[PDB]
Amino acid sequence: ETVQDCENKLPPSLKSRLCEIRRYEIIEGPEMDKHIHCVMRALDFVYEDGRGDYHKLYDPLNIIELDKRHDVNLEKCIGECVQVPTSERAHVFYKCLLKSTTGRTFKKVFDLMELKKAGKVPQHQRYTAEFVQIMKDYDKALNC
Ligand SMILES: NCCc1c[nH]c2ccccc12
Repeated sequence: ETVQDCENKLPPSLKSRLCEIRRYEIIEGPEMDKHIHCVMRALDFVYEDGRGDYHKLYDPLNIIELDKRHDVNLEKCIGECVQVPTSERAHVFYKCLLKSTTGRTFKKVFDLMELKKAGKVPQHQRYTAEFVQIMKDYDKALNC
């Protein structure tokens, strides 16, 4: 199951707001809670109960932007998400990470993984100027 599959599956109050979502803008409520769980699982960033996986993010974050703060932000955000209910957990992880100083680099790792899993860029693809354009054109095909 891919991010595209999760998007295909959006109910219709959320799908008119696709581009907001795909800009990493925060949207609340339990429809969003279950989209973001779907996508975080599709990208292999959270466990089944929806808890952030430290080890899926630590190395990828640090390769792009080497920074001690990724450890700190990961521990904080996992700590938060564990304390909310499972319906809400992956979304809370996602929201926390985006708000932290790791947000910048998280969006890059997230973009890269999305397009790697979509077969659109090679598995060793780095966050290059070319890649930024590939992402923009990919979004444009989606009306974003
Ligand atoms: N290329 C980023 C697309 C994106 C950002 N946040 C999302 C949340 C749900 C699904 C896609 C996204």
